[PDB]
Amino acid sequence: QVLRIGGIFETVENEPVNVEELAFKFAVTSINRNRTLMPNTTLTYDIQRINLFDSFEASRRACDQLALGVAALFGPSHSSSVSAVQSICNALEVPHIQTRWKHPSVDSRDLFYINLYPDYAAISRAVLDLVLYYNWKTVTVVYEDSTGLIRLQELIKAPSRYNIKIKIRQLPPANKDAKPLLKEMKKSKEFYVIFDCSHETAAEILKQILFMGMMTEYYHYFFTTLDLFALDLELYRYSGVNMTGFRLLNIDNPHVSSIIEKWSMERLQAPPRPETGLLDGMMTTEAALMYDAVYMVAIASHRASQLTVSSLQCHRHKPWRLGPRFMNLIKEARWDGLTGRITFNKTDGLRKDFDLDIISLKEEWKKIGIWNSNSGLNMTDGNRDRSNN
Amino acid sequence: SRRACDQLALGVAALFGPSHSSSVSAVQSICNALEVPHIQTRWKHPSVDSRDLFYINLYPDYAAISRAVLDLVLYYNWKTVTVVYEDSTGLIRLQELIKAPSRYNIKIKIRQLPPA
Repeated sequence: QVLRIGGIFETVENEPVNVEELAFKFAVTSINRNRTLMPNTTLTYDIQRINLFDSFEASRRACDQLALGVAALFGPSHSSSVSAVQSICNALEVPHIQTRWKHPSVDSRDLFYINLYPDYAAISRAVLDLVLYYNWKTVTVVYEDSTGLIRLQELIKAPSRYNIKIKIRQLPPANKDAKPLLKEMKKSKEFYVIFDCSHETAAEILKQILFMGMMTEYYHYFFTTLDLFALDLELYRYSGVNMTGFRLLNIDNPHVSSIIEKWSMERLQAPPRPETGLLDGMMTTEAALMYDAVYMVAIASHRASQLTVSSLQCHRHKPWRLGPRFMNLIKEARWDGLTGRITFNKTDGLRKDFDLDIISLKEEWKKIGIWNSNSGLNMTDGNRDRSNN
Repeated sequence: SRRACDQLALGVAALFGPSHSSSVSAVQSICNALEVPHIQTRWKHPSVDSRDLFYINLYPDYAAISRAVLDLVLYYNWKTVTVVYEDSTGLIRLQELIKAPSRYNIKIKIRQLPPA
């Protein structure tokens, strides 16, 4: 028997396509090569490409795919379509796997909505722990979007129980708006700043800061971004600069290194792709957790029986029998992937027990400490604490 | 959406409601599928990535009331103030209230309510 798995992606088509489709193809091919997962089952898929927006078209493609029928669905990548997608999936008791953060459903938790990505509020506890460790009572935090404040809730309520004073700054959309705010950073002397922003902007934010020349050893810089390796690495200052951040992509265990360098050999064998400043060839978080979700599906299917195709309508409301069984089998699934060990709590399809490795630049790197949701900020290294003649 | 289909088959000039914005997304999906105006009763989260011209909300803007409250608080000139808000959903109306001490020096305190 073979397995049918469905993926719909809404991305711009005036430019070369998204890369996590490539990652999904590599992962499914990889499991098709290895027979240690299922020697009698080979995973198959039909891939459908659509221009972004027009959620009616997303629903139409969902109807097209439901005409055939699969065990799980990937995408859409925008909040508008996923509302109707989850509505119809819940009506059809079809579990839905998604690979990016969306606004959480606090009205009623969908039991068929399963996401693999570390939570904002967990990151908020993490930044609390790191800032308390560095024992700083004056910090200035700036974001560019309404969602960003949700990643910083506990800091916002931090003065309610601490002596901390907070300076909240906002970035208007477009990258030409930071030029003023940096000048007001000149006017009021500050050294302790947090940029809560997507990794898309951090590259040219660093470029602008180095152009103006504010990064020195006077300043302490920290980003909410979860990967510093992917970011542009021009930081080899002999002027002294303090750079700190998180890391989630495991780089030890030479099997993991082998997997990533297979992907790092595959990207380049295809012609060059023009970028914004991000280095092409080192793994991105979303596609990495896509790679992990593929193996979620694989291990889930390793318990299930042979697939049974069904024909239904997207305007009908008759549930399909193996849906509850598959969502249960997903529910008690636990694995070890690139982001670390993944498991799910018994009240939501939200991800838990995230790994957050603190990394700082000093080789112009070094283990400092880790955080987990099952404990606090675990100080692993006491540091060797060099002093020079 | 089945109710929307029923009314569409029957045939009217516009639709009123529903009260909750959860079903409003589906209702607007069908209405602009064939581009018919729909009238909303109260606040709905704006489409902040794509544009709709069919958005009739007769609810006062968050920006208007926020500027009104900033005007009042600056007019009565208290330099030491606290604000209490229901949740993170609460803070969206008074975003700029915590931003105001950039241009000024109000000592603002921030506290969060429980669901109880």
